[PDB]
Amino acid sequence: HHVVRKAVFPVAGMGTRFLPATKAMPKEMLPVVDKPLIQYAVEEAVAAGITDLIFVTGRNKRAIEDHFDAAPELETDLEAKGKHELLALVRDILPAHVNCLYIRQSAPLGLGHAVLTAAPAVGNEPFAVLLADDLIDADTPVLKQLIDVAVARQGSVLGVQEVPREDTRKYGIVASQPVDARTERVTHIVEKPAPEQAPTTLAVVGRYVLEAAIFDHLRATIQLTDGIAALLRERDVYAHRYDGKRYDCGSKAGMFQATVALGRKYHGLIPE
Amino acid sequence: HHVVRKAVFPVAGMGTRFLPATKAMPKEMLPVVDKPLIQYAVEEAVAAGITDLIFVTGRNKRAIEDHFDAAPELETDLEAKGKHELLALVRDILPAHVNCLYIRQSAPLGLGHAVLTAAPAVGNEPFAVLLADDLIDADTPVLKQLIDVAVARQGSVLGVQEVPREDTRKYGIVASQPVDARTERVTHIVEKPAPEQAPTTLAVVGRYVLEAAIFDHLRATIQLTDGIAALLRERDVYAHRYDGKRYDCGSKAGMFQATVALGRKYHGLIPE
Ligand SMILES: O=c1ccn([C@@H]2O[C@H](COP(=O)(O)OP(=O)(O)OP(=O)(O)O)[C@@H](O)[C@H]2O)c(=O)[nH]1
Ligand SMILES: O=c1ccn([C@@H]2O[C@H](COP(=O)(O)OP(=O)(O)OP(=O)(O)O)[C@@H](O)[C@H]2O)c(=O)[nH]1
Ligand SMILES: [Mg+2]
Ligand SMILES: [Mg+2]
Ligand SMILES: [Mg+2]
Ligand SMILES: [Mg+2]
Repeated sequence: HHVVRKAVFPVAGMGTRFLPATKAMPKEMLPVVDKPLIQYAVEEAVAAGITDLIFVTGRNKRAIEDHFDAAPELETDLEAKGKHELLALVRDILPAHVNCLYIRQSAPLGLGHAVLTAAPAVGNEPFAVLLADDLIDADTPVLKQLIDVAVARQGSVLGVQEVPREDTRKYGIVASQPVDARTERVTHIVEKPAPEQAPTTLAVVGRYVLEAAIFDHLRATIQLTDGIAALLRERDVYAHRYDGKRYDCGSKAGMFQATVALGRKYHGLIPE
Repeated sequence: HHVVRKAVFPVAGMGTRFLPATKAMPKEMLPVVDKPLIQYAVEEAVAAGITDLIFVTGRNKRAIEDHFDAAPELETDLEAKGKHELLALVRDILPAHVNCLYIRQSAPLGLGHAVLTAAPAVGNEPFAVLLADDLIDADTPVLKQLIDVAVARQGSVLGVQEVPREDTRKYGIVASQPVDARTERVTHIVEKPAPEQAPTTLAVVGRYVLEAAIFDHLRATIQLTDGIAALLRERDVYAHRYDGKRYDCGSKAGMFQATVALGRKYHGLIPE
């Protein structure tokens, strides 16, 4: 009985691909229009049934915690001016059945180290990992799509998307074999292959459902990719081509396209 | 001998027109592409000859201070990975002839109270005021244009822009008389007039050069507009229609247009 109720948000990194905006502000707090990247990722997890949110964070990232906590002085200001609609955007941003906890990563030693850092809070359960700089706009939350596959197949699941072959140098690419239309069994993961040498055009994105067996593989490993490759030998790992549109907001170019696209879709904002 | 060397940046406000992005992050830190609003405003002041930067700030706004201070852990990370170009975006963001100081505003009691809060650091000098949510893209820094007028005429100067008459309800509008092509003498300021009743279509923007005489008028006043109206009786106040394009980034709509426009101009980013 596979139950995924915990989601890990690695948010301890330095955000260097987005300077100077991120000199003194977490990349995860940068807004797509009027909402931080981390809020979209959290809402997706909650919408997929996650109840326990685990942030692996750092000294200079208090804004992330403060964003999901009460802000009493602001809530007092809004009540005082009678702006009760705004009060609802701020108060109880998370529903009452969800809880958050935070863990300091010693140093920014990698995504793999960040995942390993969450092990005491996760225990032996399977768990989700979401990278907030991958903003996904989907009719059905992408993490829900991935969890459903992981439960049905009793294995780990990597969210993948089709990319142009000429761009494979930018991603981790799975070598995999189809099992059904959207789901493939992973046999290898290759970091940043040449286009002509890429085994598939399926790039790993920042959405994972992982069995707790991953933790031991990361202690011998610092790269989550290498941990996953080790796991492949013991346990089943699948890739799932999810339905949705990803924007890579780790850099200004994808952030900009997300701003334009969700600007139009959700806000009625159109380039003048 | 009129010398404007000090600029005041009111940055203590709650940013409520941009929630939830600003729940736990200052509005002034929100980026236009890859740079915070406050950095554009500061760069404009420095480019106009300002040497003394005065921030009127609040408890939850440490990111602003941290942005203009050294970030040693980040500078160590960038040197360690040999990324010396990025090191230049972060280290000495301000030239060596400029200095910053910070003053806590007791509570967010208004722009007029914020200006008055800076009085001990300003002394009897004329001084600039810039509101970072007014992002101005100009060939010649707008504050320089305003200072030049203030020195030449030995009076205070309000930056104004022509707005559509149907939008006058959104702004403070000067009643004024032309003295030369871009410069007018102010006789009244009317807050948010009906279009058919607006005295002109010249709206005050977030750029001021003010004589120290303003401070006494704000102690009897909490609205900078009312302080300026009092000053008009004693001293000369001019409005200057500056050359430049303003974006009102206090809200998502103008921020979005700034993102599109400066995205294209400075970053090569074009809506897909
Ligand atoms: O040591 C680390 C490294 C990375 N991460 C987290 O892994 C995710 C994916 O890592 P990214 O490479 O997308 O983000 P980054 O902040 O490390 O970016 P750069 O400086 O390299 O430009 C991000 O959400 C990051 O916060 C950690 O939590 N800890
Ligand atoms: O008490 C105050 C009020 C305003 N200000 C500063 O005055 C400038 C113009 O004030 P704005 O109205 O543009 O900003 P705000 O943050 O007050 O916004 P809302 O909550 O009303 O949406 C902003 O730069 C603000 O920081 C202060 O410094 N202190
Ligand atoms: Mg990284
Ligand atoms: Mg990334
Ligand atoms: Mg205000
Ligand atoms: Mg404003």
